[PDB]
Amino acid sequence: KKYSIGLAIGTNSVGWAVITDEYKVPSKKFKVLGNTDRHSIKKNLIGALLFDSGETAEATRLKRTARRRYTRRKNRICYLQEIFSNEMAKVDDSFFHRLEESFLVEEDKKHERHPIFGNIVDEVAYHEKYPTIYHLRKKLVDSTDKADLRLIYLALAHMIKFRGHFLIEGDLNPDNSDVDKLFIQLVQTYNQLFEENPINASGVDAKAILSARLSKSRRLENLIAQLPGEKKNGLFGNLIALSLGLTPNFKSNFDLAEDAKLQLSKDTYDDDLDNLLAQIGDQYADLFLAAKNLSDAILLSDILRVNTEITKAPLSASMIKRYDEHHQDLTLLKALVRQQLPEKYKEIFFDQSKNGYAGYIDGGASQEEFYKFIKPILEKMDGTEELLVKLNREDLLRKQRTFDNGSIPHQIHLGELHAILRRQEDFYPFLKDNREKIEKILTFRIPYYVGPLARGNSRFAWMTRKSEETITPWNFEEVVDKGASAQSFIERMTNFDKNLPNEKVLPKHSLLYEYFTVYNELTKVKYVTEGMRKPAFLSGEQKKAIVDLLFKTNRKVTVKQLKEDYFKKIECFDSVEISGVEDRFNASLGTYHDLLKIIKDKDFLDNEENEDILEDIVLTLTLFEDREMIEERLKTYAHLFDDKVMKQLKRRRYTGWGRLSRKLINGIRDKQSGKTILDFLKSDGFANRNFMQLIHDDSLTFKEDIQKAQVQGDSLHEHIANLAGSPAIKKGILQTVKVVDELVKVMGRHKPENIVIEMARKNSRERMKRIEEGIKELGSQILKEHPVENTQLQNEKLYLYYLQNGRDMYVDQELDINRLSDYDVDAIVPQSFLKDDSIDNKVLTRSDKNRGKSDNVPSEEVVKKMKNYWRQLLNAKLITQRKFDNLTKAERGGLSELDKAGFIKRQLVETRQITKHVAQILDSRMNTKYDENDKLIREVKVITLKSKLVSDFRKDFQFYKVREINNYHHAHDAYLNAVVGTALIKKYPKLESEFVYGDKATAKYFFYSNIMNFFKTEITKRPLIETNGETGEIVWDKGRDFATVRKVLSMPQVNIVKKTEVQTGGFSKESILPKRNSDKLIARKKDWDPKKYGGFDSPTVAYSVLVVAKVEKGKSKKLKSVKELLGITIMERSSFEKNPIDFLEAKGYKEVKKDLIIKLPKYSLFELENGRKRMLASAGELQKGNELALPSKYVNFLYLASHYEKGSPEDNEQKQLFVEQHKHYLDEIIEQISEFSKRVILADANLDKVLSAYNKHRDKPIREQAENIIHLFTLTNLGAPAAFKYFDTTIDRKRYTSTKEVLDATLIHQSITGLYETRIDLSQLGG
RNA sequence: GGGAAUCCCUUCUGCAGCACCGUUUUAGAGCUAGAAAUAGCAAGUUAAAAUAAGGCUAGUCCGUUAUCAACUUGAAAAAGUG
DNA sequence: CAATACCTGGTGCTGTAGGAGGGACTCC
DNA sequence: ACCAGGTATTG
Ligand SMILES: [K+]
Ligand SMILES: [K+]
Ligand SMILES: [K+]
Ligand SMILES: [K+]
Ligand SMILES: [K+]
Ligand SMILES: [K+]
Ligand SMILES: [K+]
Ligand SMILES: [K+]
Ligand SMILES: [K+]
Ligand SMILES: [K+]
Ligand SMILES: [K+]
Ligand SMILES: [K+]
Ligand SMILES: [K+]
Ligand SMILES: [Mg+2]
Ligand SMILES: [Mg+2]
Repeated sequence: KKYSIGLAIGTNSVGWAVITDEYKVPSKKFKVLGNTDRHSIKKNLIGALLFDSGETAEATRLKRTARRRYTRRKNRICYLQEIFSNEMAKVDDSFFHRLEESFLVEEDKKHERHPIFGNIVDEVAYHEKYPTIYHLRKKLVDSTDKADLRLIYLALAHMIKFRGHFLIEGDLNPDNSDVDKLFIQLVQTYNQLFEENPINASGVDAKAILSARLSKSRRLENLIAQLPGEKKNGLFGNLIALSLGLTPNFKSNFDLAEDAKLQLSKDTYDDDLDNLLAQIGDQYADLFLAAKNLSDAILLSDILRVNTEITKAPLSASMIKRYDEHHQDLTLLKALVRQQLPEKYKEIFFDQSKNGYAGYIDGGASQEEFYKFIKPILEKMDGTEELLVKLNREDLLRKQRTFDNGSIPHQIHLGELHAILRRQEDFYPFLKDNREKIEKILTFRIPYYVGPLARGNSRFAWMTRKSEETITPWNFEEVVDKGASAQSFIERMTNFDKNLPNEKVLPKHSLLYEYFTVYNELTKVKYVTEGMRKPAFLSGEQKKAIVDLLFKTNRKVTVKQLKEDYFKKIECFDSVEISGVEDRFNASLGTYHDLLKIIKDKDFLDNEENEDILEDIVLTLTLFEDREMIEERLKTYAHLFDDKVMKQLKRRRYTGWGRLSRKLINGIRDKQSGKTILDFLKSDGFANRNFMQLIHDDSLTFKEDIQKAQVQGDSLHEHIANLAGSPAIKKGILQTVKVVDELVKVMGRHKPENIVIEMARKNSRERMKRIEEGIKELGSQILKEHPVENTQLQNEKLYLYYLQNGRDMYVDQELDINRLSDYDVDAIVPQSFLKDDSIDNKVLTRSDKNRGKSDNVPSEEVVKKMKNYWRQLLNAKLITQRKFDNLTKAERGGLSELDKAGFIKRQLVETRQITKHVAQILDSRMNTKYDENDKLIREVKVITLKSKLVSDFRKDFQFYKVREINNYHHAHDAYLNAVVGTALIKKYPKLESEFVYGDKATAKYFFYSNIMNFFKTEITKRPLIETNGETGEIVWDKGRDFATVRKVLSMPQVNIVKKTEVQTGGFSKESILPKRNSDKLIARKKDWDPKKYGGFDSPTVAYSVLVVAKVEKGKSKKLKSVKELLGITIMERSSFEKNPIDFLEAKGYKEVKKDLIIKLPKYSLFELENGRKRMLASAGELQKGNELALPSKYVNFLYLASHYEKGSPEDNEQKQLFVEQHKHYLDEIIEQISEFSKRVILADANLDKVLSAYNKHRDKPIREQAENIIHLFTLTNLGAPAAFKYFDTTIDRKRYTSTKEVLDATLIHQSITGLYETRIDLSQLGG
């Protein structure tokens, strides 16, 4: 018995089919287990497994790290209280106890209900004096009086609990605070550098202009408008824009060639400045430095909006300013509404449901919603002008704890904390002794390279300790081995050398590694001149001279430099032809030039004796990112360099690692030559072997040593998990393997001939970030003129409009937003060649005509017109490098014939790595024996197809698919994959190279474009029967095999199986609901009675459990027999599984039939009467469990009538005539749907509404009626009910809110294919 | 066909370290006329604590990913069954 | 019990290795 | 937004 397997691997489905020699699908009698009167069943060997999407680990990780941070914040507060313990016990022996129980109701409080002072008078007095904590913070910073220890604790604890971010290294307030002073010093530096062209900055209020609550460009324009002979794009204007955070281009200021685009926010600025300082000189370093200082001052003025000379707590002072202006404006606004619009005062200030002030303070109205609600009210009244100004500044009636407080750096809270400590250590000795301890509590962070401070019970931890003792913020440097931990952080993530698996890979920017790369590329260069008979390699001396003259004097070596600065200067060649390199060398000695600029000792870099040292330095610069640790490591070489050079070395850092180890590059030596790999790269006679040739040459010992150096096997699941790909497709892959195992077991452990596999093919925030970055880097204002919300960017044309800066991409013209529907979206490379519909291959233009010819890439004229605009869009990252290269390919010859042939080959031949991994897995599982030559015996051919093959097959032979009808199309795709792949390799066996796993352009283009014509009877004529040319074996009978495919697709019995899964994840909805009298509320803590404290509800059921027992009834507690479904929640699952009987008895059940406990996961299948099926959605809800096997004729009619996806106009007219001749299929389809719904769905109201809706639109165009009949199948689809629209009529979902019936129905346990069943009559349970 | 180093992009998987809000109960004396229901007015911006219940291994650790038909063994892991 | 209608934790930042899609270039 | 299961209100 010979057979093949077809597979369709998706993210939510694995379709499977078994075919025979004649492309038929077998059917078998399968034994049925259980307690029913059915002993066996007929099954077709075709089906599809369905499953919920596999989830990434991201949400779990975010929750885990948030858990850690909550624990550590609690620990900070605990450290502070431990410091305060004894003296607070002297002052108030229950203060911390009152703080701990602040959440409890007075009933459950063991102490007085007023936390700070324990009596109502003192508490009310405190609140009257300090309405916000920031009042107390400012007072404890400024005052000289001894203060109550409890208020000191409250201030310090508030600073420590909410300490602020750590984006800024070093200390703050370094006299970079005043904006006036830094603006004036910038003017000083500018006038020093440009004596002849000075700026009169007198009378310019730099403070108010630069610190204003406005956009960067607006403040730039404001400051420039106060400078007459100055424009915003001049040098001083560019410096001010740099200080404001924009992206100025200093090219035009200095008449440069290199585009000196500078942004202080980017990571490259430090080099971007230095690079710029190369051309203009070092005299301008002070200018850009003053600009950087001014930028710091403006950033601080964003947060501190108060004069810093009246208080040492400007942050708390700014919060108090918020409070005071809120109070004044609230009084004024209340008076306004009292006098003018009194009929609205109650709604504004009493209705929490409304987004007024009441809903803003007491309800759920945010600052934005409150502004939106009150802006028209302020506009409607008189005297609200300053209020509307404050509102449009987003600075009206502000709270202190707000979303934007994320700006506040931790150093400001630290300054306030340090000031309070300095004030109050004069009166409390323990504050003086523990000042730095508290400061350290605030400042200390666990470094990212250290990880969790575990002690052997964390699978995530890598930290190593110097000494075995409890880690605290104060003993961290002594207990934690930061060096070993930071090294393990990297070395656990980095690959070893694959050639030498025990050797660590070199740093990417290692000098030796770059030498290796440069020589490896330079060895394959060839050159010709006039007198030369044949192109020649570069000799060792030639390569060394090129390295010394060009690679060690320029960061990049171009081909022009090679021709002129070497072949002309040294070899005296006026003309030379170069091969092996184009435009410029890819490899370069970048680290060499970095270190040459830093240390300024070329002889030091060139001396081989220092090699090791330099390597180690680069290692330190690559392995570590903490500047203190880098300094500590470089300290061993302090004697070799000046302190200035040592500082500059500290600041330089590298990221990334190579692919080869030092021992491979320059360690192992060929036995006879005694030469390393790099030695051969530098000089190898006239053979000039590169790395690949060197390690594969049988006349050298490199290959032998590599084989010798090679060295536990993964499980199937482990191997699949370690694949690179989405976890969803990995779930699909493992399910595919299990399906194949079961199918082989079905066929009596006989392995198939072939296995044909095909693998299927927030974000608006990403788009808005893309466009913001591109426009601000571009310097455009299209966002000013056209505000847009991230959701709108999901329209393709508008997103393209913004990525193109509102311009045509083929014509140097502006485009109109309001006319986007009149424009075109065009593919850069035509979709007839590259089926690419991403934004990467798409372009918004006024007319696609202006592209040029439609058979190729945009013409040369358009490229010459628009290359500059495209390069600007590329530098703004609004288009990618690939998009730019495809747009500009016409200047490089456009599309060659080889390119089109390759595009069609790509359309047909699968090349994704993950599909190859699936093929390898199946192949290594199926083929395990070796022959006489010890070569693998490939009994099973693993073929991989792309979806376009079977899609075109369906569209060419009218085997159409409609995904909304049911789930049968996955199984049908698997069947068609099996058939098409088997026939394709039977017809052309040589194609086994391309399609089977294991080891002229016009001609190939023609061949691949017409590879599937042997199925056709006439082309653009061919025999009916199609055979193999050499074997003479028949591969396709066009008179009988298409009928076989049609009959297979018409079979109504298809094994659709929904994978039953225990639910995991969160216990319930995260919302912390207010108190409520309901047993649904769940306590957030053991003693927090939800009736008093609120809590959660809506828990997730891990799985239900069938319980057959007795429950007490009535006041008499009489035992009554019951059979019911109990949903074990995810939170209850461990307790239930530890002891099921005790768990159930705690719920109330008595005399539980232990052996009759059935574990029912989600989607458990039950059959009732008339084949009606239900799936377990929960313990108290059901899902639809049946498939609607709509006959093939109705499916094809619906495909054709709805214009689902053309062909010849004669064929189009024939299909149209078929539709119009079979219009009665509409009523027939509605009849099929109605019979199915009355038998199985059981939604009387929805079915009647649907019948009325269909009878209402019977005069509608056939296209529309068919398109909405497509929607109608949501009523009948398998799974959870959902709402659907028939035209404008909306049908809400009918839900099955009871599970009582399945307790007496037939439970069906299905194998992974559903061919093996166990049926349990549940009516025989309970009595 | 498969594979490797380098260059330019683009993207995704795993991990660690942090910040800001939100919510929840309590605290921040509401007043006056009424017996009351209620009416009129005042007021509001802040804090504490929790942020998966919790666990033992007690760490400044772990607690939401992956994996799961039934049945027979078997504590499990596992093998087997049509 | 049925029809119905609501509801559903969110944002921002730093560091890091690896695989893999597209295009070059040299090779096994 | 999604889905789609939990929940209270209504009857
Ligand atoms: K009490
Ligand atoms: K001006
Ligand atoms: K609010
Ligand atoms: K490693
Ligand atoms: K190049
Ligand atoms: K580094
Ligand atoms: K020195
Ligand atoms: K799971
Ligand atoms: K899930
Ligand atoms: K209150
Ligand atoms: K199953
Ligand atoms: K990442
Ligand atoms: K990457
Ligand atoms: Mg906790
Ligand atoms: Mg808060």
